[PDB]
Amino acid sequence: GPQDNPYERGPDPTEDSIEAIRGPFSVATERVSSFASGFGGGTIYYPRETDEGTFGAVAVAPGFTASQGSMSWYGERVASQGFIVFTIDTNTRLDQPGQRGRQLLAALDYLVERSDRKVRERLDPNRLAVMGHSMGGGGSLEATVMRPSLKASIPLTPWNLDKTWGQVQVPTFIIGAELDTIAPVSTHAKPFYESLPSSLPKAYMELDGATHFAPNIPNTTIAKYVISWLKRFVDEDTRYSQFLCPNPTDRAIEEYRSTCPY
Ligand SMILES: [Ca+2]
Ligand SMILES: [Zn+2]
Ligand SMILES: [Zn+2]
Ligand SMILES: [Zn+2]
Ligand SMILES: [Zn+2]
Ligand SMILES: [Zn+2]
Ligand SMILES: [Zn+2]
Ligand SMILES: [Zn+2]
Repeated sequence: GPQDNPYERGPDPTEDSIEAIRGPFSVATERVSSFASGFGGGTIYYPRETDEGTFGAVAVAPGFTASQGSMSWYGERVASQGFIVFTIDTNTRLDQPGQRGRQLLAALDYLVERSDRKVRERLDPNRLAVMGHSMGGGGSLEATVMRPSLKASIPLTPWNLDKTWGQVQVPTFIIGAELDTIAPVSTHAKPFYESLPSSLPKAYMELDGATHFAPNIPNTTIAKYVISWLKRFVDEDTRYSQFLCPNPTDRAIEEYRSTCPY
């Protein structure tokens, strides 16, 4: 409960509450121009209620050739659980993973320093996270090397030719798609997971039969554990450890790996 952690938001969770398409907070939006420095604009989703305190934030990058619309459903789904969610566009649709990581950080720096005051008054600027799809997921890994003070990283069906992530010390949850032919889990997602420190709080979830664009379509299996990961590590909320440890056994999951307990 709140006596043990000033960052806990929302009622005590259940499997139903993390599977729900909306959490307990209502959500408002705010668009950001592509002339924002260091990235290509995007959309900020944020909780409306301020009665429980300020919130952490996650920047969300799209993949190669893609734009923020490929990631829009995370906005209200995750922000309603008590997060500021920033779906961003890249400088160009052909930007590479390192560039996407710089742009995730530029977008977080926008929230902390330049965002509308309705957003800033609800933001804990010290509790920030990254998430992204395909090359944006490669950028998620990149961003945590660039900024080790981030609190969580969620690479979704990630793409990156750089396979070695032993320097990463931000808790990282990689989601792979079993049938991914664009970023095969055997050469992208799983080598990334295996190269993260064995001492790091980390997880890998492989979605049975799923393809590369599974993260661009509302997916309860993705959503429930993205929410649980962000709760546990951006809010330090150990009420969500119950869903992450022991490993999820959802029928939709082909394989799950972790450094549980955490
Ligand atoms: Ca710009
Ligand atoms: Zn508590
Ligand atoms: Zn309330
Ligand atoms: Zn909406
Ligand atoms: Zn790179
Ligand atoms: Zn590297
Ligand atoms: Zn597999
Ligand atoms: Zn399968």
